[PDB]
Amino acid sequence: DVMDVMNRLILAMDLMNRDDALRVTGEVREYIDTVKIGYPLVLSEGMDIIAEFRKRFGCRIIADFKVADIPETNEKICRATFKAGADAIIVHGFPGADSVRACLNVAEEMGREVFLLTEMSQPGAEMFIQGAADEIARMGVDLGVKNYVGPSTRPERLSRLREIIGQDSFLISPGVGAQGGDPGETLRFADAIIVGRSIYLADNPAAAAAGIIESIKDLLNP
Amino acid sequence: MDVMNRLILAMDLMNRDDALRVTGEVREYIDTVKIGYPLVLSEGMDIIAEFRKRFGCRIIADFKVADIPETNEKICRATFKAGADAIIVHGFPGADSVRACLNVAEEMGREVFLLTEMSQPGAEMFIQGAADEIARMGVDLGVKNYVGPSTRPERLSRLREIIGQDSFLISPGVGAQGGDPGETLRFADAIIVGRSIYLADNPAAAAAGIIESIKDLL
Ligand SMILES: O=c1cc(O)n([C@@H]2O[C@H](COP(=O)(O)O)[C@@H](O)[C@H]2O)c(=O)[nH]1
Ligand SMILES: O=c1cc(O)n([C@@H]2O[C@H](COP(=O)(O)O)[C@@H](O)[C@H]2O)c(=O)[nH]1
Ligand SMILES: [Cl-]
Repeated sequence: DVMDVMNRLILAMDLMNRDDALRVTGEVREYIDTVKIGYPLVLSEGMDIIAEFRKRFGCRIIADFKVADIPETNEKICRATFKAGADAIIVHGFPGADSVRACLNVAEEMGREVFLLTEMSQPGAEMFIQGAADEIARMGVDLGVKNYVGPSTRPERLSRLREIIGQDSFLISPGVGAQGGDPGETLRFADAIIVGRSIYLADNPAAAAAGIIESIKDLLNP
Repeated sequence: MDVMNRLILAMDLMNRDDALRVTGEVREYIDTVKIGYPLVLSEGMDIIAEFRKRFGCRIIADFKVADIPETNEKICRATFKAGADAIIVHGFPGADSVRACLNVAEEMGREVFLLTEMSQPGAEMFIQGAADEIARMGVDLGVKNYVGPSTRPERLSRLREIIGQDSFLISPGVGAQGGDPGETLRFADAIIVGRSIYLADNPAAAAAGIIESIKDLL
Protein backbone atom coordinates (compact mmCIF):
# COMPACT_ATOMS: atom_id res chain seq x y z
CA ASP A 1 0.00 0.00 0.00
CA VAL A 2 2.05 2.91 -1.35
CA MET A 3 1.21 5.81 -3.68
CA ASP A 4 1.03 4.59 -7.29
CA VAL A 5 3.49 6.88 -9.09
CA MET A 6 2.96 6.77 -12.85
CA ASN A 7 6.14 5.74 -14.70
CA ARG A 8 8.12 5.87 -11.44
CA LEU A 9 8.76 9.53 -12.29
CA ILE A 10 8.03 12.55 -10.07
CA LEU A 11 8.32 16.06 -11.49
CA ALA A 12 10.18 18.54 -9.30
CA MET A 13 8.34 21.71 -10.32
CA ASP A 14 10.74 24.44 -9.18
CA LEU A 15 9.84 27.08 -11.77
CA MET A 16 8.92 30.28 -9.97
CA ASN A 17 6.16 31.75 -12.01
CA ARG A 18 2.69 30.40 -12.34
CA ASP A 19 2.44 30.62 -16.13
CA ASP A 20 5.61 28.66 -16.87
CA ALA A 21 5.02 26.16 -14.04
CA LEU A 22 1.49 25.49 -15.29
CA ARG A 23 2.58 25.22 -18.92
CA VAL A 24 5.37 22.75 -18.27
CA THR A 25 3.35 20.60 -15.89
CA GLY A 26 0.52 20.46 -18.43
CA GLU A 27 2.93 19.45 -21.19
CA VAL A 28 4.17 16.41 -19.24
CA ARG A 29 0.79 15.37 -17.83
CA GLU A 30 0.50 12.22 -19.94
CA TYR A 31 3.75 10.92 -18.42
CA ILE A 32 3.56 11.98 -14.77
CA ASP A 33 0.74 11.92 -12.19
CA THR A 34 2.82 12.99 -9.19
CA VAL A 35 4.30 16.45 -8.77
CA LYS A 36 6.66 17.69 -6.09
CA ILE A 37 5.97 21.36 -5.30
CA GLY A 38 8.51 23.15 -3.13
CA TYR A 39 9.19 26.58 -1.71
CA PRO A 40 10.54 28.17 -4.92
CA LEU A 41 7.04 27.93 -6.41
CA VAL A 42 5.01 28.27 -3.20
CA LEU A 43 6.83 31.36 -1.95
CA SER A 44 6.48 32.95 -5.39
CA GLU A 45 2.82 32.13 -6.07
CA GLY A 46 1.20 31.18 -2.76
CA MET A 47 -0.18 27.97 -1.28
CA ASP A 48 -3.17 28.29 -3.61
CA ILE A 49 -0.81 27.01 -6.34
CA ILE A 50 -1.49 23.54 -4.91
CA ALA A 51 -5.21 24.16 -5.49
CA GLU A 52 -4.54 25.28 -9.03
CA PHE A 53 -2.47 22.20 -9.86
CA ARG A 54 -5.20 19.92 -8.48
CA LYS A 55 -7.80 21.78 -10.54
CA ARG A 56 -5.78 21.76 -13.77
CA PHE A 57 -4.03 18.37 -13.67
CA GLY A 58 -5.48 16.24 -10.88
CA CYS A 59 -1.93 15.18 -10.04
CA ARG A 60 -0.85 13.93 -6.61
CA ILE A 61 1.02 16.69 -4.74
CA ILE A 62 4.07 16.21 -2.53
CA ALA A 63 4.93 19.41 -0.62
CA ASP A 64 8.69 19.52 -0.45
CA PHE A 65 8.99 21.81 2.54
CA LYS A 66 11.94 20.05 4.26
CA VAL A 67 10.25 20.75 7.55
CA ALA A 68 13.00 21.42 10.06
CA ASP A 69 11.68 23.29 13.09
CA ILE A 70 10.74 22.56 16.70
CA PRO A 71 7.78 20.19 17.30
CA GLU A 72 5.24 22.99 17.88
CA THR A 73 6.14 24.90 14.72
CA ASN A 74 6.41 21.67 12.68
CA GLU A 75 2.84 20.85 13.69
CA LYS A 76 1.60 24.22 12.42
CA ILE A 77 3.48 23.89 9.14
CA CYS A 78 2.05 20.44 8.50
CA ARG A 79 -1.47 21.58 9.36
CA ALA A 80 -1.31 24.55 6.98
CA THR A 81 0.18 22.39 4.22
CA PHE A 82 -2.39 19.60 4.44
CA LYS A 83 -5.21 22.21 4.74
CA ALA A 84 -4.09 23.58 1.37
CA GLY A 85 -4.43 20.15 -0.23
CA ALA A 86 -1.00 18.51 -0.24
CA ASP A 87 -1.13 14.70 -0.24
CA ALA A 88 2.22 14.43 1.52
CA ILE A 89 4.97 16.53 3.06
CA ILE A 90 8.74 16.06 3.21
CA VAL A 91 10.34 16.46 6.64
CA HIS A 92 14.00 16.61 7.73
CA GLY A 93 15.13 14.00 10.23
CA PHE A 94 18.21 15.78 11.54
CA PRO A 95 16.30 17.97 14.05
CA GLY A 96 15.48 14.78 15.96
CA ALA A 97 12.73 12.40 16.95
CA ASP A 98 10.37 14.86 18.63
CA SER A 99 10.34 17.13 15.57
CA VAL A 100 9.62 14.17 13.28
CA ARG A 101 6.95 12.73 15.58
CA ALA A 102 5.11 16.06 15.57
CA CYS A 103 4.77 15.81 11.77
CA LEU A 104 3.73 12.13 11.88
CA ASN A 105 1.05 12.92 14.44
CA VAL A 106 -0.47 15.63 12.26
CA ALA A 107 -0.32 13.44 9.15
CA GLU A 108 -2.08 10.63 11.04
CA GLU A 109 -4.77 12.98 12.35
CA MET A 110 -5.29 14.61 8.96
CA GLY A 111 -5.14 11.46 6.83
CA ARG A 112 -2.00 12.37 4.87
CA GLU A 113 1.61 11.17 4.60
CA VAL A 114 5.09 12.14 5.79
CA PHE A 115 8.26 11.49 3.81
CA LEU A 116 11.48 11.52 5.85
CA LEU A 117 14.54 13.04 4.22
CA THR A 118 17.50 11.13 5.67
CA GLU A 119 20.54 12.13 3.52
CA MET A 120 20.88 14.80 0.82
CA SER A 121 22.34 14.93 -2.66
CA GLN A 122 24.55 18.04 -2.58
CA PRO A 123 28.29 17.74 -1.92
CA GLY A 124 27.90 19.62 1.38
CA ALA A 125 25.83 16.72 2.71
CA GLU A 126 29.10 14.97 3.47
CA MET A 127 29.95 17.46 6.22
CA PHE A 128 27.25 16.70 8.80
CA ILE A 129 24.32 14.79 7.32
CA GLN A 130 26.11 11.74 5.96
CA GLY A 131 27.52 10.75 9.35
CA ALA A 132 24.07 10.92 10.95
CA ALA A 133 22.08 9.42 8.07
CA ASP A 134 22.05 5.72 9.02
CA GLU A 135 20.82 6.65 12.49
CA ILE A 136 18.28 9.14 11.13
CA ALA A 137 16.93 6.37 8.91
CA ARG A 138 16.85 3.87 11.78
CA MET A 139 15.03 6.46 13.87
CA GLY A 140 12.48 6.84 11.08
CA VAL A 141 11.88 3.09 11.04
CA ASP A 142 11.46 3.07 14.82
CA LEU A 143 8.96 5.96 14.60
CA GLY A 144 6.89 4.10 11.99
CA VAL A 145 7.87 6.25 9.01
CA LYS A 146 6.95 4.44 5.78
CA ASN A 147 8.14 6.96 3.16
CA TYR A 148 11.69 8.21 2.66
CA VAL A 149 13.86 10.45 0.49
CA GLY A 150 17.50 9.67 -0.32
CA PRO A 151 20.13 10.80 -2.82
CA SER A 152 20.55 9.57 -6.41
CA THR A 153 24.04 11.10 -6.45
CA ARG A 154 25.39 8.55 -3.94
CA PRO A 155 24.31 5.06 -5.06
CA GLU A 156 26.14 3.30 -2.21
CA ARG A 157 24.37 5.53 0.32
CA LEU A 158 20.99 5.06 -1.39
CA SER A 159 21.53 1.28 -1.32
CA ARG A 160 22.25 1.37 2.42
CA LEU A 161 19.18 3.52 3.05
CA ARG A 162 17.05 0.95 1.20
CA GLU A 163 18.50 -1.81 3.40
CA ILE A 164 17.73 0.09 6.61
CA ILE A 165 14.12 0.91 5.70
CA GLY A 166 13.34 -2.48 4.17
CA GLN A 167 11.73 -3.47 0.89
CA ASP A 168 8.20 -2.54 1.99
CA SER A 169 9.02 1.13 2.65
CA PHE A 170 8.55 3.68 -0.13
CA LEU A 171 11.67 5.52 -1.29
CA ILE A 172 11.94 8.45 -3.69
CA SER A 173 15.20 9.90 -4.92
CA PRO A 174 16.27 13.30 -6.32
CA GLY A 175 19.52 14.27 -8.03
CA VAL A 176 18.74 12.54 -11.32
CA GLY A 177 19.79 14.38 -14.47
CA ALA A 178 21.16 17.83 -13.62
CA GLN A 179 23.03 16.65 -10.52
CA GLY A 180 24.41 13.59 -12.30
CA GLY A 181 22.31 10.68 -11.05
CA ASP A 182 21.31 8.00 -13.55
CA PRO A 183 17.59 7.07 -13.79
CA GLY A 184 18.01 3.30 -14.14
CA GLU A 185 20.75 2.96 -11.54
CA THR A 186 18.67 4.96 -9.07
CA LEU A 187 15.60 2.76 -9.60
CA ARG A 188 17.63 -0.25 -8.44
CA PHE A 189 16.90 1.11 -4.97
CA ALA A 190 14.28 3.84 -5.20
CA ASP A 191 10.61 3.26 -6.03
CA ALA A 192 10.53 6.52 -7.97
CA ILE A 193 12.93 9.14 -9.23
CA ILE A 194 12.50 12.88 -8.82
CA VAL A 195 13.50 14.98 -11.83
CA GLY A 196 13.47 18.78 -12.05
CA ARG A 197 15.70 20.76 -14.40
CA SER A 198 16.31 17.99 -16.96
CA ILE A 199 12.60 18.22 -17.68
CA TYR A 200 11.49 21.74 -16.83
CA LEU A 201 14.37 23.58 -18.55
CA ALA A 202 14.22 21.41 -21.69
CA ASP A 203 13.07 23.00 -24.93
CA ASN A 204 10.53 20.15 -25.04
CA PRO A 205 9.72 18.97 -21.49
CA ALA A 206 7.38 16.26 -22.82
CA ALA A 207 10.15 14.83 -25.01
CA ALA A 208 12.58 15.00 -22.08
CA ALA A 209 10.17 13.08 -19.83
CA ALA A 210 9.40 10.55 -22.57
CA GLY A 211 13.12 10.01 -23.10
CA ILE A 212 13.78 9.35 -19.42
CA ILE A 213 10.87 6.90 -19.37
CA GLU A 214 12.10 5.14 -22.52
CA SER A 215 15.47 4.61 -20.82
CA ILE A 216 13.79 2.84 -17.86
CA LYS A 217 11.06 1.05 -19.84
CA ASP A 218 12.03 -2.43 -18.63
CA LEU A 219 11.79 -1.27 -15.00
CA LEU A 220 8.12 -0.26 -15.09
CA ASN A 221 5.33 -2.25 -13.45
CA PRO A 222 2.61 -4.05 -15.45
CA MET B 1 21.38 45.11 13.74
CA ASP B 2 19.78 47.26 16.44
CA VAL B 3 16.83 45.45 18.05
CA MET B 4 14.58 47.55 20.29
CA ASN B 5 14.56 46.24 23.88
CA ARG B 6 16.64 43.25 22.75
CA LEU B 7 13.29 41.55 22.08
CA ILE B 8 12.18 39.91 18.82
CA LEU B 9 8.53 38.85 18.53
CA ALA B 10 8.03 35.38 17.01
CA MET B 11 4.69 35.95 15.29
CA ASP B 12 3.46 32.39 14.77
CA LEU B 13 -0.28 33.05 14.92
CA MET B 14 -1.85 31.66 11.76
CA ASN B 15 -4.55 34.11 10.93
CA ARG B 16 -3.99 37.60 9.61
CA ASP B 17 -6.47 39.42 11.85
CA ASP B 18 -5.04 38.02 15.08
CA ALA B 19 -1.43 38.36 13.92
CA LEU B 20 -1.93 42.01 12.98
CA ARG B 21 -3.90 42.79 16.14
CA VAL B 22 -1.43 41.19 18.55
CA THR B 23 1.58 42.71 16.81
CA GLY B 24 -0.14 46.11 17.01
CA GLU B 25 -0.76 45.60 20.73
CA VAL B 26 2.96 45.13 21.40
CA ARG B 27 4.32 47.58 18.82
CA GLU B 28 5.55 50.07 21.42
CA TYR B 29 7.89 47.39 22.79
CA ILE B 30 9.48 46.02 19.62
CA ASP B 31 10.77 46.98 16.20
CA THR B 32 11.75 43.53 14.95
CA VAL B 33 9.37 40.72 14.06
CA LYS B 34 10.28 37.14 13.17
CA ILE B 35 7.77 35.78 10.65
CA GLY B 36 7.85 32.07 9.89
CA TYR B 37 6.04 29.47 7.86
CA PRO B 38 3.03 29.16 10.21
CA LEU B 39 1.96 32.68 9.25
CA VAL B 40 3.32 32.75 5.69
CA LEU B 41 1.79 29.43 4.61
CA SER B 42 -1.56 30.42 6.11
CA GLU B 43 -1.78 33.99 4.82
CA GLY B 44 0.73 34.40 1.99
CA MET B 45 4.06 36.14 1.51
CA ASP B 46 2.18 39.44 1.05
CA ILE B 47 1.92 39.49 4.87
CA ILE B 48 5.53 40.72 5.03
CA ALA B 49 4.87 43.92 3.11
CA GLU B 50 1.72 44.41 5.18
CA PHE B 51 3.72 44.28 8.42
CA ARG B 52 6.12 46.86 7.00
CA LYS B 53 3.23 49.10 5.92
CA ARG B 54 1.52 48.91 9.32
CA PHE B 55 4.44 48.83 11.74
CA GLY B 56 7.63 49.78 9.92
CA CYS B 57 9.31 46.91 11.74
CA ARG B 58 12.27 44.95 10.45
CA ILE B 59 11.33 41.45 9.34
CA ILE B 60 13.34 38.27 9.86
CA ALA B 61 12.03 35.44 7.68
CA ASP B 62 12.41 32.29 9.75
CA PHE B 63 12.36 29.78 6.96
CA LYS B 64 14.98 27.32 8.32
CA VAL B 65 16.39 27.11 4.79
CA ALA B 66 17.67 23.56 4.36
CA ASP B 67 17.80 22.55 0.70
CA ILE B 68 20.46 22.07 -1.98
CA PRO B 69 22.35 25.19 -3.12
CA GLU B 70 20.27 25.72 -6.28
CA THR B 71 16.96 25.55 -4.42
CA ASN B 72 18.28 27.62 -1.50
CA GLU B 73 19.11 30.42 -3.94
CA LYS B 74 15.53 30.42 -5.24
CA ILE B 75 14.03 30.39 -1.74
CA CYS B 76 16.18 33.33 -0.68
CA ARG B 77 15.31 35.29 -3.82
CA ALA B 78 11.56 34.76 -3.34
CA THR B 79 11.86 35.66 0.34
CA PHE B 80 13.79 38.88 -0.17
CA LYS B 81 11.47 39.83 -3.05
CA ALA B 82 8.67 39.73 -0.48
CA GLY B 83 10.50 42.33 1.63
CA ALA B 84 12.22 40.30 4.35
CA ASP B 85 15.32 41.98 5.78
CA ALA B 86 16.97 38.73 6.82
CA ILE B 87 16.50 34.98 6.54
CA ILE B 88 17.35 32.10 8.89
CA VAL B 89 19.31 29.23 7.31
CA HIS B 90 20.23 25.80 8.68
CA GLY B 91 23.90 24.95 8.78
CA PHE B 92 23.43 21.16 8.97
CA PRO B 93 23.10 20.72 5.14
CA GLY B 94 26.68 21.99 4.70
CA ALA B 95 28.79 24.87 3.45
CA ASP B 96 27.62 24.99 -0.18
CA SER B 97 23.99 25.31 0.88
CA VAL B 98 24.87 28.18 3.24
CA ARG B 99 26.99 29.93 0.59
CA ALA B 100 24.06 29.95 -1.83
CA CYS B 101 22.07 31.96 0.72
CA LEU B 102 24.90 34.34 1.53
CA ASN B 103 25.21 35.13 -2.19
CA VAL B 104 21.56 36.14 -2.65
CA ALA B 105 21.57 38.14 0.59
CA GLU B 106 24.56 40.15 -0.63
CA GLU B 107 22.86 40.71 -4.01
CA MET B 108 19.69 42.13 -2.44
CA GLY B 109 21.05 44.00 0.59
CA ARG B 110 19.99 41.51 3.25
CA GLU B 111 21.39 39.36 6.08
CA VAL B 112 21.69 35.62 6.68
CA PHE B 113 21.32 34.20 10.19
CA LEU B 114 22.95 30.77 10.64
CA LEU B 115 21.06 28.38 12.94
CA THR B 116 23.72 26.21 14.61
CA GLU B 117 22.01 24.35 17.49
CA MET B 118 18.25 24.10 18.04
CA SER B 119 16.28 24.44 21.26
CA GLN B 120 14.04 21.34 21.27
CA PRO B 121 15.10 18.20 23.19
CA GLY B 122 15.53 16.32 19.90
CA ALA B 123 18.40 18.64 18.99
CA GLU B 124 20.55 16.47 21.25
CA MET B 125 20.32 13.52 18.85
CA PHE B 126 22.15 14.84 15.79
CA ILE B 127 22.53 18.61 15.82
CA GLN B 128 24.28 19.21 19.13
CA GLY B 129 27.27 17.03 18.30
CA ALA B 130 27.77 18.97 15.05
CA ALA B 131 26.95 22.45 16.36
CA ASP B 132 30.41 23.73 17.30
CA GLU B 133 31.69 22.66 13.87
CA ILE B 134 28.69 24.30 12.18
CA ALA B 135 29.53 27.52 14.04
CA ARG B 136 33.19 27.33 12.95
CA MET B 137 31.95 26.82 9.39
CA GLY B 138 29.91 30.01 9.79
CA VAL B 139 33.04 31.84 10.90
CA ASP B 140 35.00 30.44 7.95
CA LEU B 141 32.24 31.54 5.53
CA GLY B 142 32.08 35.07 6.96
CA VAL B 143 28.67 34.64 8.61
CA LYS B 144 28.05 37.44 11.11
CA ASN B 145 24.58 36.53 12.44
CA TYR B 146 23.72 33.37 14.38
CA VAL B 147 20.89 31.60 16.19
CA GLY B 148 21.36 29.35 19.23
CA PRO B 149 19.24 27.87 22.01
CA SER B 150 17.94 29.61 25.15
CA THR B 151 17.11 26.17 26.56
CA ARG B 152 20.82 25.32 26.94
CA PRO B 153 22.69 28.37 28.23
CA GLU B 154 26.01 26.50 28.40
CA ARG B 155 25.64 25.70 24.69
CA LEU B 156 24.60 29.27 23.94
CA SER B 157 27.69 30.50 25.79
CA ARG B 158 29.89 28.12 23.79
CA LEU B 159 28.37 29.45 20.56
CA ARG B 160 29.13 33.02 21.65
CA GLU B 161 32.71 31.95 22.41
CA ILE B 162 33.15 30.49 18.93
CA ILE B 163 31.71 33.43 17.00
CA GLY B 164 33.21 36.20 19.15
CA GLN B 165 31.71 39.32 20.69
CA ASP B 166 31.49 41.12 17.34
CA SER B 167 29.03 38.64 15.81
CA PHE B 168 25.27 39.04 16.32
CA LEU B 169 23.42 36.28 18.15
CA ILE B 170 19.67 35.82 18.68
CA SER B 171 18.10 33.10 20.78
CA PRO B 172 14.69 31.37 20.87
CA GLY B 173 13.26 29.08 23.54
CA VAL B 174 12.55 31.85 26.06
CA GLY B 175 9.38 31.48 28.11
CA ALA B 176 7.24 28.62 26.78
CA GLN B 177 10.23 26.31 26.22
CA GLY B 178 11.74 27.19 29.62
CA GLY B 179 14.53 29.64 28.80
CA ASP B 180 15.08 32.66 31.04
CA PRO B 181 15.21 36.13 29.43
CA GLY B 182 18.00 37.61 31.57
CA GLU B 183 20.24 34.53 31.53
CA THR B 184 19.85 34.24 27.78
CA LEU B 185 20.92 37.87 27.33
CA ARG B 186 24.23 37.13 29.03
CA PHE B 187 25.20 35.59 25.70
CA ALA B 188 22.68 36.60 23.04
CA ASP B 189 22.22 40.12 21.70
CA ALA B 190 18.46 39.58 21.52
CA ILE B 191 15.86 37.09 22.67
CA ILE B 192 13.12 35.66 20.48
CA VAL B 193 9.77 35.26 22.25
CA GLY B 194 6.63 33.74 20.75
CA ARG B 195 3.93 32.07 22.82
CA SER B 196 4.68 33.82 26.12
CA ILE B 197 3.58 36.99 24.36
CA TYR B 198 1.16 35.98 21.59
CA LEU B 199 -0.84 33.45 23.64
CA ALA B 200 -0.90 35.63 26.76
CA ASP B 201 -4.27 36.87 28.00
CA ASN B 202 -2.73 40.32 27.68
CA PRO B 203 0.17 40.31 25.16
CA ALA B 204 1.12 43.93 25.91
CA ALA B 205 1.44 43.23 29.64
CA ALA B 206 3.42 40.08 28.88
CA ALA B 207 5.89 41.96 26.69
CA ALA B 208 6.13 44.78 29.22
CA GLY B 209 6.77 42.22 31.99
CA ILE B 210 9.58 40.54 30.09
CA ILE B 211 11.20 43.91 29.43
CA GLU B 212 10.87 44.93 33.10
CA SER B 213 12.69 41.72 34.06
CA ILE B 214 15.65 42.64 31.86
CA LYS B 215 15.53 46.43 32.29
CA ASP B 216 19.08 46.66 33.67
CA LEU B 217 20.34 44.87 30.55
CA LEU B 218 18.97 47.47 28.14
O1 LIG C 1 18.78 15.74 -1.29
C1 LIG C 1 17.93 16.35 -1.96
C2 LIG C 1 16.60 16.52 -1.53
C3 LIG C 1 15.74 17.20 -2.37
O2 LIG C 1 14.47 17.36 -2.05
N1 LIG C 1 16.16 17.75 -3.57
C4 LIG C 1 15.16 18.46 -4.39
O3 LIG C 1 14.95 17.70 -5.56
C5 LIG C 1 14.90 18.57 -6.72
C6 LIG C 1 16.06 18.29 -7.62
O4 LIG C 1 15.84 18.95 -8.86
P1 LIG C 1 16.84 18.83 -10.09
O5 LIG C 1 16.41 17.54 -10.90
O6 LIG C 1 16.51 20.14 -10.92
O7 LIG C 1 18.23 18.71 -9.59
C7 LIG C 1 14.86 19.99 -6.18
O8 LIG C 1 13.50 20.38 -5.96
C8 LIG C 1 15.58 19.87 -4.85
O9 LIG C 1 15.19 20.89 -3.94
C9 LIG C 1 17.44 17.54 -3.97
O10 LIG C 1 17.87 17.95 -5.05
N2 LIG C 1 18.30 16.87 -3.16
O1 LIG D 1 16.01 26.28 17.83
C1 LIG D 1 15.05 27.00 17.52
C2 LIG D 1 15.03 27.82 16.38
C3 LIG D 1 13.90 28.58 16.16
O2 LIG D 1 13.86 29.40 15.11
N1 LIG D 1 12.80 28.52 16.99
C4 LIG D 1 11.63 29.36 16.65
O3 LIG D 1 11.51 30.37 17.64
C5 LIG D 1 10.13 30.51 18.04
C6 LIG D 1 9.96 30.11 19.48
O4 LIG D 1 8.64 30.46 19.88
P1 LIG D 1 8.13 30.23 21.36
O5 LIG D 1 8.64 31.45 22.22
O6 LIG D 1 6.57 30.23 21.17
O7 LIG D 1 8.69 28.95 21.87
C7 LIG D 1 9.31 29.69 17.06
O8 LIG D 1 8.96 30.49 15.93
C8 LIG D 1 10.28 28.61 16.62
O9 LIG D 1 9.97 28.10 15.33
C9 LIG D 1 12.86 27.74 18.10
O10 LIG D 1 11.94 27.68 18.91
N2 LIG D 1 13.96 27.00 18.33
CL1 LIG E 1 28.08 6.58 -2.95
